[PDB]
Amino acid sequence: TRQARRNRRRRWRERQR
RNA sequence: GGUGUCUUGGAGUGCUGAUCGGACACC
Repeated sequence: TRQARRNRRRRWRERQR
């Protein structure tokens, strides 16, 4: 069902928190 | 809030995108 909602493309977390 | 789609530097330890949350059209 929730396929595109959960699965994400490319985005790096530059150690935010 | 749900369904389809996309989100960002929206969150998020994933060895960096799974899971979650909103918007948009429809309900």
